[PDB]
Amino acid sequence: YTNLTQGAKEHEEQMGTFMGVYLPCLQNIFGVILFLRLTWVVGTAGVLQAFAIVLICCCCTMLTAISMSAIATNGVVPAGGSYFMISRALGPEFGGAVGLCFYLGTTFAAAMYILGAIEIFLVYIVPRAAIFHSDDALKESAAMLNNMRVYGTAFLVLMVLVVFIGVRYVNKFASLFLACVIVSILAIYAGAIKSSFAPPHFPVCMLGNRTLSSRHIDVCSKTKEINNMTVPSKLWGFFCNSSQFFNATCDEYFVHNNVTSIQGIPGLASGIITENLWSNYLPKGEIIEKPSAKSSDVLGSLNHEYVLVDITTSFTLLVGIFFPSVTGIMAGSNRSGDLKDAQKSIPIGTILAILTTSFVYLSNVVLFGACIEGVVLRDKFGDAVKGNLVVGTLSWPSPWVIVIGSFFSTCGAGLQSLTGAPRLLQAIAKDNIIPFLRVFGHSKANGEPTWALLLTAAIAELGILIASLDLVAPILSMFFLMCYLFVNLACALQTLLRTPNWRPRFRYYHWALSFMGMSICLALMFISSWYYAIVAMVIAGMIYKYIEYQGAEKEWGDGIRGLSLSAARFALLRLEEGPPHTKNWRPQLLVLLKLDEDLHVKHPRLLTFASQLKAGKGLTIVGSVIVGNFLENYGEALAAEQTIKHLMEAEKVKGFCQLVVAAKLREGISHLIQSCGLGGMKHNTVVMGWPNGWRQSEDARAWKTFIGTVRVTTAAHLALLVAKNISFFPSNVEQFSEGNIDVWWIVHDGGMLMLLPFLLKQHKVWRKCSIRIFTVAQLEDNSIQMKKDLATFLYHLRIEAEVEVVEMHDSDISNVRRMHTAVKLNEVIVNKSHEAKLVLLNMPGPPRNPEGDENYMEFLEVLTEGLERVLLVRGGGSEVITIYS
Amino acid sequence: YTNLTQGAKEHEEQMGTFMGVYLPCLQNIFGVILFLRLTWVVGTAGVLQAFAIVLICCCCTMLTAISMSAIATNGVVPAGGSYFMISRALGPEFGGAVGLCFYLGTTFAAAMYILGAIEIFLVYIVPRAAIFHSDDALKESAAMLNNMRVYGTAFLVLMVLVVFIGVRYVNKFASLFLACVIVSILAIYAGAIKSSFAPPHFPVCMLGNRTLSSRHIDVCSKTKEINNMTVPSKLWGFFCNSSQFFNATCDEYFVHNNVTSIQGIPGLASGIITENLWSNYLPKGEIIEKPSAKSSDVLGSLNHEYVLVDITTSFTLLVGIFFPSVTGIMAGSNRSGDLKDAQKSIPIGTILAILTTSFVYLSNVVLFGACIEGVVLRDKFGDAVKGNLVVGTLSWPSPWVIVIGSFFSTCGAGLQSLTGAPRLLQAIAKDNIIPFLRVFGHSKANGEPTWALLLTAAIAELGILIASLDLVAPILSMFFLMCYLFVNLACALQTLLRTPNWRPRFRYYHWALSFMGMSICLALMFISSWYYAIVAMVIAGMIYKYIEYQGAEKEWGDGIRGLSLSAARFALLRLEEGPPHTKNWRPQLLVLLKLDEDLHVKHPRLLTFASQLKAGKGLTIVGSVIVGNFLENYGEALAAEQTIKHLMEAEKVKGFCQLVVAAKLREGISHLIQSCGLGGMKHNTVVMGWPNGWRQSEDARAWKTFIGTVRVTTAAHLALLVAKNISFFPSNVEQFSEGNIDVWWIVHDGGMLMLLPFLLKQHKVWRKCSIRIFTVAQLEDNSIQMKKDLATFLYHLRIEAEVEVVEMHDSDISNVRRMHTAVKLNEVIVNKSHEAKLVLLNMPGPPRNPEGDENYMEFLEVLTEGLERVLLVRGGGSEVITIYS
Ligand SMILES: *[C@@H]1O[C@H](CO)[C@@H](O[C@@H]2O[C@H](CO)[C@@H](O)[C@H](O)[C@H]2NC(C)=O)[C@H](O)[C@H]1NC(C)=O
Ligand SMILES: *[C@@H]1O[C@H](CO)[C@@H](O[C@@H]2O[C@H](CO)[C@@H](O)[C@H](O)[C@H]2NC(C)=O)[C@H](O)[C@H]1NC(C)=O
Ligand SMILES: *[C@@H]1O[C@H](CO)[C@@H](O[C@@H]2O[C@H](CO)[C@@H](O)[C@H](O)[C@H]2NC(C)=O)[C@H](O)[C@H]1NC(C)=O
Ligand SMILES: *[C@@H]1O[C@H](CO)[C@@H](O[C@@H]2O[C@H](CO)[C@@H](O)[C@H](O)[C@H]2NC(C)=O)[C@H](O)[C@H]1NC(C)=O
Ligand SMILES: CCCC[C@]1(C2CCCC2)Cc2cc(OCC(=O)O)c(Cl)c(Cl)c2C1=O
Ligand SMILES: CCCC[C@]1(C2CCCC2)Cc2cc(OCC(=O)O)c(Cl)c(Cl)c2C1=O
Ligand SMILES: *[C@@H]1O[C@H](CO)[C@@H](O)[C@H](O)[C@H]1NC(C)=O
Ligand SMILES: *[C@@H]1O[C@H](CO)[C@@H](O)[C@H](O)[C@H]1NC(C)=O
Ligand SMILES: *[C@@H]1O[C@H](CO)[C@@H](O)[C@H](O)[C@H]1NC(C)=O
Ligand SMILES: *[C@@H]1O[C@H](CO)[C@@H](O)[C@H](O)[C@H]1NC(C)=O
Ligand SMILES: [Cl-]
Ligand SMILES: [Cl-]
Ligand SMILES: [Cl-]
Ligand SMILES: [Cl-]
Ligand SMILES: [K+]
Ligand SMILES: [K+]
Repeated sequence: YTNLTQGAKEHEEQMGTFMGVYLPCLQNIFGVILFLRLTWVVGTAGVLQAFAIVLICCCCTMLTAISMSAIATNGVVPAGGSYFMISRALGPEFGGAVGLCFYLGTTFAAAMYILGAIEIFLVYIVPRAAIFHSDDALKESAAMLNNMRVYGTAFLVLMVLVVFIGVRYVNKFASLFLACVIVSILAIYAGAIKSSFAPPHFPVCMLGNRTLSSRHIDVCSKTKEINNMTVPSKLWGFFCNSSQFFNATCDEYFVHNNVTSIQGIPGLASGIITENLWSNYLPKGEIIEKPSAKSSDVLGSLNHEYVLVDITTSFTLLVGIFFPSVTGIMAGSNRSGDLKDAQKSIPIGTILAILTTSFVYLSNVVLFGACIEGVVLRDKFGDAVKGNLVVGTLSWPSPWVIVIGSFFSTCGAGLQSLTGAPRLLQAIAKDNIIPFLRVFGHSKANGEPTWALLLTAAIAELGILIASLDLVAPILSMFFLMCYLFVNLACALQTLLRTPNWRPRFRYYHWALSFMGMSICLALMFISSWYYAIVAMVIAGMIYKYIEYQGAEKEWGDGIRGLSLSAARFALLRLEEGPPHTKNWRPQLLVLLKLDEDLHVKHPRLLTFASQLKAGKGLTIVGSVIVGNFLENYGEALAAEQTIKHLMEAEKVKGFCQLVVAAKLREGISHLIQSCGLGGMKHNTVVMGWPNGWRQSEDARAWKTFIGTVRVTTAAHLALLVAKNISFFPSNVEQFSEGNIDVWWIVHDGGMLMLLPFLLKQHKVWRKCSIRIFTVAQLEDNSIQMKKDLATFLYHLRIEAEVEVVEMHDSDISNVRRMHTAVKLNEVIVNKSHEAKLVLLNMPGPPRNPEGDENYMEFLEVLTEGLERVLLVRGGGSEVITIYS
Repeated sequence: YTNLTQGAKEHEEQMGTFMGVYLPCLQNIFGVILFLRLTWVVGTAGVLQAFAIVLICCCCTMLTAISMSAIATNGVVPAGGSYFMISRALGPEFGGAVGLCFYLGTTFAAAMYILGAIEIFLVYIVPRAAIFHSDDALKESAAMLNNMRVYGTAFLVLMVLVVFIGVRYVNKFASLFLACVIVSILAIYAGAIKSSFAPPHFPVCMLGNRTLSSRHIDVCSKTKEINNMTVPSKLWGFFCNSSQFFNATCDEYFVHNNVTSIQGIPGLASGIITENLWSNYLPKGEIIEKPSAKSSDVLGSLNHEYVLVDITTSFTLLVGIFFPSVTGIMAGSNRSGDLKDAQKSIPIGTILAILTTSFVYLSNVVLFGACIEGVVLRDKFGDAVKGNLVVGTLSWPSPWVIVIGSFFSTCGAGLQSLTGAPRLLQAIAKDNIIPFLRVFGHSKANGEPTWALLLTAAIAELGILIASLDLVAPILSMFFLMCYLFVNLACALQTLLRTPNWRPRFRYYHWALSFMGMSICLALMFISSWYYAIVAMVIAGMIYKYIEYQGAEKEWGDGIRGLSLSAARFALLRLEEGPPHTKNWRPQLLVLLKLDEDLHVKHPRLLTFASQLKAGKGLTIVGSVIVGNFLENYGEALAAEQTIKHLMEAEKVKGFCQLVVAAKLREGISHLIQSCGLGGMKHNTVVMGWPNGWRQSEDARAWKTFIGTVRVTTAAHLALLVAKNISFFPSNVEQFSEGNIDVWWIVHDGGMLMLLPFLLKQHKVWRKCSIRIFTVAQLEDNSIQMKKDLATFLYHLRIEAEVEVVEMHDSDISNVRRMHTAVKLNEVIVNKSHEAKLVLLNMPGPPRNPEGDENYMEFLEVLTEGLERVLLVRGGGSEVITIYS
């Protein structure tokens, strides 16, 4: 049946939902707190707050189980247990630091089960085998703690021995460890229902209003008839001198107040639940008393026969003591390779097991408060009911059914933790994620860890030397809550950031359920201590960074450099989806720099102007071509790249250089335009300079390369920016004191001609200029309506530019008519935009047949004649600008 | 002299270190806690713990000043105050959420200064102008708090009026606000030194061991001689009935215990400091008593004439009350545009001002405990010294010097906060980083915020309605500590991550000083409340994300997509430094895929084998060439990219596709080899397939393109991997059950031929194979020594491969001799490495002159004849492999 874990030895190498997931999860959730501490949790805090403590802890594990269901429906559910399932779904660095704190929680749970078994042994079975039976004095805790230290060490030593020499017999005894749990739960239900008509007889002796210990007491009368003569009782001797001394010198409060006997279990049909609703938080050392019991109001001495409060108690202390009961939800995955359909079995079996154990916990809170007297619930170790378990007194056939049933339930839960946690630590020693843990993978002939079992014994001996189960249980509650924190955090983080292999195929999963489970784990950690919560999450964060540094060191070769290569890769893969065209166009530049012979930059002011356009943000790529043969020019291309990078730092350009050696200049330019960047991170716009001296020099190749670049750019659906007289453009230390920036918008590309002066004006050079926008009007439309349609187009974006509509005349808006509509258009622009520091206007497209490339180059010379600084702007076709920054 | 801030109106538009930085910083650090609360902080906690409270708070601001010095030595120190200096050095998202919490700390400081002035008014000047002079009853705090609410509202309303109508007169009164501080400090020093030989006379009336209030008491005798007849005193009437009633019915403790009078200031030359060393933490309501004073031991009633403890006190409550005294260190930067050398003045003036104020605070802790009686220090409001300030009683000329001097010191500090914080909120309304704060930039004719001043009045009225200065002072201590947190955090984070424009030009700056200042700010926040510390750092974190989302929305066009483009840009710029060649070689692939006509992939098993080599990690780029003209083939290149991306997902390749249209196939291949990636994130290795059918088909272009790619690859200093018979390579669902991987290492590229089977073996397909390594031995060396030199070369890296040295014979290690040393070498390989599932061997280089390209292609055909799956490996020249993962 195998409620034990797999771990390694089966990751390198039949069951359904019920016997493969549901019953192994149920066995590991049920345990010692239900039988040894839960009546005391209803005794303190009342029924109403103990119902809230159980409900808060159960909602935390249920949300964590939904995140665990999303992990089991991601990949193919590997055959190694829960550690291999979490590590392959959340990657490394979340497999580690979940596996390490689940390991520490299992190692400290094994100490809590061994201490829980020594308590059922030393109380309730043989209160005679105590080594330190000390003097009858004020130290009743110092001799009890040294009794648990000696017996709990010897119990742990014999239990490491069973894990070593025979673990196959721990496997096949799983069916009777589960049967001891189930018949103990069914005995509590049977004996609570029977108390509606036949309650058991367990009397409690009360002296006035105070609860007396029922040990060392034969009769609760203080009178003690024997045979028609009244010798006073043994209870008389504890509050006076010797038992023949009816004469005098009695204790106060005792001379007053009569001695009565109440029922410890009134049953389900009485109204004792109305007395058990509210809380009884008391400091350590106060007498346990009950309301509706009569008491004078005197003040006597403090006897040794009273039942006192064990420790000081609060709401947050009771949360950390109940919480190890709801853990054990990773048990549904530790038989992963032996399931038929593990993708379907693990969510169904785990979630149903949470609903079963939470019903048993929530219905026991109501049944303890409705059947048991409150002064019996409010003392552990059962001094008021003469040394019985309080939950044992409620069960029908005998209290010995629960005492023997919970002794073997706790002996098997400790044996389960002491095989599981070495098998987990050995599986983290492999995958080589933490290299100094290498020695703890030292498997024997058939799995069987050797040095990992020795380390779990020494850490669990820390939690044996720390005795008192009420102190160990908050320590392992912190480790399990920190384990459930990182699972809930990593599940919601990978679906919000679209981690490449994360796609949970499980309905009723949402990221807001994992975030909600992450918030409850944090709240339960900080109400416990908060300064062990700050330290543990700092230590777990440095473990996250240590595994991430080691993973980057063997993925990229270097640790520190590999952390930037991994961050760049994840961000670039996130962009590879398919809506890349933002409805807010921003120019991402590809700057084309020509090189002359001796390999110097011809026009370095293109880099200055590109730095004023981007202002240190966005993407900028500088592209260049060396004409020649690459097999002979690789050393000349490496030194030419250091020249451009030295020049980019001088002109305050923060970007990338891409240089190529090509046999033709036109071929290397066209390949830079279509292949710069790495997918998503690519250019929007090509920037180049005007070919100055194209007409008068020589052979038609300098100005025909220019037309070929305009054609390649618009075929690629990219934007183009051509700067004319780039040697007259200002440097970075010039700063015009006044001036204009004139935009001549002509029926096309309006969104790009208005964004570009607004972007350029927030640089220091162009800061004090004013934007003027001009349109041309032809007779076959109205001029006034077109103006305020443009004023409203600017006023909602607070660009602050002034608008003029230029009324044109007999004109056209052949070839001699194109050189007549460019002469007329030039004299309108120069009449208004001479002395204007920058002019922006549309450039028209090249002709269809490359026959008219010299008529096109003469068109652009005549149109831009007489202007000092011109930027010709051409849109790519799809540039939607909605928000002007 | 101008101790006021600049803010905006001077960022869009003479002083040295002493008058420009040092004196404005000194004025804003000194204030109300020194004169109104510091004697009570030495009264409680003793001298020794109050010396530690002052030292802890002063070390926090000194480390923050060193981080502030690194900010002032980064850029050019802009002319707008401290907000513009922090925003340009730490970027946005740290300028905001520092400016917002510095704004809230200044707004709540203005309420603390107004409440501090009403206390010096209502006590100590006129205890007659109280509106709610209530009944002489148990409510002495409820009527005092409503007196501060009415006067503090009217004081705030008149003080917003002065900021509005005339602020130039607040500027020019700065020299006399500073003079009131300095002569009050010099009066405390003069009167403490004089008490060594001439102490002042301030008596304290004690009834036994208890401190009596000296108000309403004329004589401290209880006897009251007048003229030879003894009418009992007024002190007799407070502990009895009427003042003529020497008869009977006196109060207990009073009938006993005599009435004595002690000196409130014994002076510096006495030994009163030995009584003031230790702490006096008491709950609210207990009588202030002194040791070494005689008292019977009775138990009387609690009178109204005793001096009681004001509130319950602890160490952490006293840290939050002292801490607003050490703030004000941003004052040294608020005159940034008016300095000659602000880069040198701001570190020198700020750090020296911390040393001056911390000396005054640390030497006042010692002088208060050495000159003042402890029961006078332990009560605020001066009931034991008949209504004087306790620090006023120590000053020489009069107590009225400190009472008037600290009244104007606190009236000017409140006026300074109520002009500074509106000028800060108006400067955050500009830069447009938080768009819903747009209305608070509403400057008047000369700066002068209008709606920002109205918002500072309403938030400071929250801290007036919360009266009791001891409650407001922890609230603004949280905002200033959270301001100093993010400055210390952002300073250490940008120098550890190498933010592009962060280079602090200031010696005695280290990142570990900013991290140390970050740790002290966190500790002082969490010992205060911890649940207002968790909430405030969550709110400040969402403000960081809101500004980062808005900055990415206007830098890239889209908010969510722009966050990945910014993360990729910062990581890629971090790699652009200059040691790119890691001494641990890892293959980063550039996969060359040939396309046939109809634009299908010819050899799709290259993608399968590349996915088995990388196993989902690292960088992989798929490169391809369409032969043709790009102006007609841009639509055929867009559909061919969707075919390859659909195929990459089918073969489990996580990487990038780069496709280019070129006029020649050889030209587009050479440009893909030298220009794929974006700088740092680029390929190490070229992977291509063998040209199957090169001999028998047709014209020599299919196998001459292959030799040209081998030449371009080694000229680029890249590694090469050629796969032969790639159609016989296994798919991703094949998984060999047993087999070998044979490595034939021949005097070259040994580190690459041993890393590649080790990387391939951790994929599921090649998992169950065993690695065999073969070397060849020639006669002119020894064979046994070469074997264990190779065994040791593997055993330290636990590769687990077996080694054989193959003894060769008469051989060579022309052209007919190269085709004879390849026939002999082939028959050794096929004799051992047939039936071997993969063979790896070196390929030799192409010949110098492209004349022997067919002799080279025939050499590689003869050498690899008879083997099913071959990988030919050639190193680039610089591949150092030290750690084998
Ligand atoms: C308290 O009362 C008992 C009962 O009378 C006393 O016991 C008697 O003691 C006297 C002398 O000590 C004997 O002569 C009697 O025989 C005793 N009574 C019985 C019934 O045996 C006892 O001594 C008294 N104690 C005190 C301190 O007075
Ligand atoms: C319990 O103590 C009370 C007194 O403290 C005893 O009560 C008196 O008993 C008589 C008759 O039994 C009543 O009439 C009185 O009213 C009772 N007194 C009070 C104050 O109620 C009573 O005897 C003691 N109990 C026993 C069993 O003896
Ligand atoms: C307490 O003592 C004083 C002093 O003797 C009492 O005052 C006297 O009162 C009587 C009558 O009340 C007068 O005749 C005397 O003349 C008073 N003495 C003086 C000196 O005038 C006072 O009455 C006493 N009080 C009590 C309550 O006894
Ligand atoms: C203070 O109270 C004490 C007693 O509580 C008074 O002291 C007695 O005075 C005489 C002489 O003055 C001494 O011999 C005694 O030793 C004192 N008693 C004690 C207990 O010390 C004393 O008179 C009171 N003070 C004044 C000023 O009257
Ligand atoms: C604030 C982070 C402190 C820890 C640190 C590593 C992480 C493993 C041990 C220390 C330091 C560091 C340096 C980096 O690069 C610095 C450059 O470029 O020189 C990068 Cl990218 C990163 Cl993520 C990191 C880190 O997280
Ligand atoms: C863990 C909390 C995350 C909050 C979130 C923003 C932040 C303000 C609004 C939500 C969400 C988010 C989504 C991303 O991309 C997701 C894709 O690609 O679909 C990226 Cl890159 C980033 Cl940094 C982020 C964020 O920080
Ligand atoms: C008490 O003792 C016996 C009963 O065991 C009885 O015979 C005897 O008479 C009783 N004593 C008195 C005084 O009634
Ligand atoms: C009980 O009686 C004995 C008789 O010797 C006496 O010494 C003792 O003090 C008594 N007990 C009390 C508490 O007085
Ligand atoms: C007290 O009063 C005067 C002093 O003012 C003095 O003459 C008179 O004698 C004194 N009384 C006694 C009893 O000494
Ligand atoms: C004081 O004397 C008056 C005389 O009438 C008396 O009523 C009052 O109770 C006395 N004071 C005390 C506290 O007894
Ligand atoms: Cl349990
Ligand atoms: Cl668990
Ligand atoms: Cl101060
Ligand atoms: Cl400050
Ligand atoms: K459990
Ligand atoms: K201050």
